Amino acid sequence: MNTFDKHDLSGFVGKHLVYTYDNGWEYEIYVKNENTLDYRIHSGLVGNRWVKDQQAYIVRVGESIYKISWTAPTGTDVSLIVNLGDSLFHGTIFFPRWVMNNPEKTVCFQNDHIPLMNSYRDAGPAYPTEVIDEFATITFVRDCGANNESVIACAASELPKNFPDNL
Amino acid sequence: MNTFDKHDLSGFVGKHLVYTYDNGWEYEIYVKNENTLDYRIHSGLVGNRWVKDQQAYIVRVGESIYKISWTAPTGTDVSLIVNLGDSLFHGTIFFPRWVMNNPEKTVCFQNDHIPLMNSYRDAGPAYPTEVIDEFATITFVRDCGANNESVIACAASELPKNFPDNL
Repeated sequence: MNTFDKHDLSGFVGKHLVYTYDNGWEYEIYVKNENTLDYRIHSGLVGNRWVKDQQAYIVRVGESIYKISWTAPTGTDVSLIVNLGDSLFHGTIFFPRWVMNNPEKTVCFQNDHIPLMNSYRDAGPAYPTEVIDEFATITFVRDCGANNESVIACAASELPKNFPDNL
Repeated sequence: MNTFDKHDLSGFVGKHLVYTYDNGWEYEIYVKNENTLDYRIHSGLVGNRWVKDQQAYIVRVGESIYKISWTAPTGTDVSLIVNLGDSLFHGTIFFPRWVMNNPEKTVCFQNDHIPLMNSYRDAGPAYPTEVIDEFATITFVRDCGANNESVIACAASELPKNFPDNL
């Protein structure tokens, strides 16, 4: 039994991780503050999609295990587990049916296209929802502090060939 | 490798828990097998709603911590963390707008009304999605074995007055 403050996120805010799911898709997150993340998708169903300033519900569920959940303007729901102590990652993504049908529709810098994402969402089909539930391998972790706009500032296609070895 | 097998669910399958979220809503789950749960809602937004044989995605994310996620015929998405080692529980529920507007429409034994739930889901409005994200206090835990159909078999309103002391 571990005693810890489950409302203290100081062990998680600032974390910058790159990870590959067991379905082969490579993702990247940056925990920007107590209720915000930036993220960047490198490959897979929606490779090259990226997002800044996503509002999220971030909590501590173990001594060194954190959870982060959000809803996207596309209608997608996401809930991730980052177990830093054991270097284990697990993600659940609830995709609307229209995303599964034509995932390229979501591939953009979302911040410049929120009305588009909302329009696609509202047109549907929303259902049936597709649940993607996968462990991932964490391949990179560092601390970039809070509210750092330099961490995720371009699409993955614009990053150096050796990313993140350059870091 | 991890100090535990993340694909081994033997420590979670069969568990029966009752818990109360920090907003006072009381819930109950029974992990029936590796991909199925029954659950029963006692109070809150959708008090007295209950469900059997919900297909779920169940994983181990720490030595004594498990995660269970699913999508409902109503359109709702759920992702729960059960930290047995530290006796910590955290839930995220993504409700469709129509459920927030008329939650009583979902209050039933869902298994008797799946087409109805689908019809409400498809009529919507699906959006905006409302997120309930709360820790809970675990008040009861026991082991009931797998595929035990006696664990959850009535609405909470029909339970004995001293539940779960009778168990």
